[PDB]
Amino acid sequence: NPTIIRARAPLRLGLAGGGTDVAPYADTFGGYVLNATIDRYAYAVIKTLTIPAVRFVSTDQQVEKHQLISEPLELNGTLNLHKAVYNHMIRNYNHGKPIALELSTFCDAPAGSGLGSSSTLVVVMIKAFVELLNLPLDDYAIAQLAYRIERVDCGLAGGRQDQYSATFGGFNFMEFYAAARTIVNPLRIKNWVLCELEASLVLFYTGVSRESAKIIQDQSDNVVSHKTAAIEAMHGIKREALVMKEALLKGDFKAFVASMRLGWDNKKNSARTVSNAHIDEIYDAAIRAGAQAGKVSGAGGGGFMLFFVPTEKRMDLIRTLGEYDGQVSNCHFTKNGTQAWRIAN
Amino acid sequence: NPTIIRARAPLRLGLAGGGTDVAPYADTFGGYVLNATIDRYAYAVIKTLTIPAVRFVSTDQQVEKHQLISEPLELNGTLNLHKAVYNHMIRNYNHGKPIALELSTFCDAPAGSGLGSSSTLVVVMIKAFVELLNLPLDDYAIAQLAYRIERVDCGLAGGRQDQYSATFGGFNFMEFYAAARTIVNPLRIKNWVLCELEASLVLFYTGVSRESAKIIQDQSDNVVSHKTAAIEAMHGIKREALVMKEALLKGDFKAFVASMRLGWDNKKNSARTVSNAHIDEIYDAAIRAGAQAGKVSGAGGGGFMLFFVPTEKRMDLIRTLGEYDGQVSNCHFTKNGTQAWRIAN
Ligand SMILES: [Cl-]
Ligand SMILES: [Cl-]
Ligand SMILES: [Cl-]
Ligand SMILES: [Cl-]
Ligand SMILES: [Cl-]
Ligand SMILES: [Cl-]
Ligand SMILES: [Cl-]
Ligand SMILES: [Cl-]
Ligand SMILES: [Cl-]
Ligand SMILES: [Cl-]
Repeated sequence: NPTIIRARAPLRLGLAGGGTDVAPYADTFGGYVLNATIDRYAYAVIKTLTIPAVRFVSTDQQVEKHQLISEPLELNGTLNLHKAVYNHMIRNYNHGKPIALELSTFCDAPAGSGLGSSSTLVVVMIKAFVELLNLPLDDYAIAQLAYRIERVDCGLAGGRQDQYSATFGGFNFMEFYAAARTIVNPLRIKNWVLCELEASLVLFYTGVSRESAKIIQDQSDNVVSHKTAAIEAMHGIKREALVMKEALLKGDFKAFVASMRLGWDNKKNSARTVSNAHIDEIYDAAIRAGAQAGKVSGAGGGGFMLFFVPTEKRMDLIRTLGEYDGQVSNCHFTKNGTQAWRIAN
Repeated sequence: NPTIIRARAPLRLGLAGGGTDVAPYADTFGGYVLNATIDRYAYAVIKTLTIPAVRFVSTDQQVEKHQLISEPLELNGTLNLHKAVYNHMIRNYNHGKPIALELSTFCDAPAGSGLGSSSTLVVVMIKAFVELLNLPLDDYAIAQLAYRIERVDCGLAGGRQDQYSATFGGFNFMEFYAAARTIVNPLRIKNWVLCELEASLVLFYTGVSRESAKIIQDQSDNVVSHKTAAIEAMHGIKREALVMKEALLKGDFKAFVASMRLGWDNKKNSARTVSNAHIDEIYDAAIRAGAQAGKVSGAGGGGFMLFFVPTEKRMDLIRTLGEYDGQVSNCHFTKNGTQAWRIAN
């Protein structure tokens, strides 16, 4: 009888520091990122098959089907991450002997939403295989493996923060250093601070961003080509991540919003397409309505925005965002990282 | 220096049984309701004032301001629930001596959303006063007090389930009997069942319902005027609440969806405006896309719908709902009931 396994991993809001985790900056100066997992998930499912075949199904419902062969699967550009995860697991834990299965993914947010879905989907595929094969991989190992698969095996350029949020869960302050060295600091935030933060945050989905790869490229170029003003903006991103971390540990909401404002200026000045006329218009309207600070969650150029608003202006801000193109939602944080369960066998 | 208190209480999805908690049915036959709190909240805030005044602010930003007087506040039709909570608390715990404060509310969903916000807002106002005055009210007492304030003091007709979800939190099966007797059964659902359910539910907000008071009136009339077929539909609502409860405890998803389907037919047959052409169109399209069952969350006539969809059809259902008028979201349950925190003093 077939085995059915599912895994999920929470998506994440980038609170501060994003951009300092791009390869040249982190390797040169050290990066800081403060992020927190929310109540939206990426999912993977493994179904063992009774036919000699392997099948891959994606979130946007692309589908590939291959015969069971004893060579690694080619990374031909269709579903490369699915195939690279499968390839690593067969080679390293099944002695190169293929397994007949279907590996499928789905997600509560599309790519370019700014919630780290791309890397979270790699994590959850890994977790589904950890459960299938009973592997002793710890959280650092899962996060590092996800990074290797996406950035090396599949050669996709990007950041370092999303693998860690997806694996560990909760509020984390991450330190990124040269030679793939990362330190995760789980933040033990007081219950009243978490409730006050949730009561003060409004999310707004502005549509899919098509700028992430560009922004990351520009930020990497700032360091390589010595663009002094742009590197200094990045230095500001880094400083304010620490300021925001300490404000949360101290329950200091005045310092939290001051740091988000400074951080948002810095982020916009680090790469040309982080914001635009359309985002700035939403941002200006939110401030007019009573929001104190805000930012694009991910790399920039669209996707989710978050706003900090005092509770007496919250409904006014919700009403105002109603006039603009996008979807309003509340913000609820999750403490758990990636997890798996079984349905058959 | 002023004291600032906030409280929140989670909103709820009606899974089964709704309608059997209307006064004539529950009092005559006994009602059953299965519900579960989600990641959306109603909030109340108390701010002590340094001027001799009392101020009330609502979710839709109505505002009333009164001089500090030693008579109960009149329930003139503007912000009656706010005033009735304040009145009860001053009379019963402050010896009839007024307190200078501002009592404000806000909510993650508007009235008529089908998530129990009206009664949840009464609960959260009560909780804010429990925290202000350090009252020893237990959960049964908070739920009963909320019911009395809304239904008796303020004479607003309605159900019995929302007070209990808002106060207790989590998944509960409630038994409603004559003489205001209610038994709350917290369901201790297995972790894999909760994850599988979340992975299988899609929410869809269709807009504000204006039918709730009408549906509840019609359901109450079915019993009083002996409308045999309509009472029998209500008997079916009740039966299937129990079937669904037991399916969750057993992790039996086949029985869960079969019961939701039967329950939805029953609910539509119990009152004429529970569904309509527009809801049926969304429902039919969801089924076409691969959903197995679904229902309006609250009394009916609009508000939130929920769909059960096998994971392999989830993205297809999300895409399809995209074609219709309303907002798609995931479903994440919360285990905690109402809670409070302090900001100043
Ligand atoms: Cl960031
Ligand atoms: Cl995918
Ligand atoms: Cl994303
Ligand atoms: Cl992202
Ligand atoms: Cl970010
Ligand atoms: Cl119901
Ligand atoms: Cl209100
Ligand atoms: Cl509601
Ligand atoms: Cl409701
Ligand atoms: Cl209901």
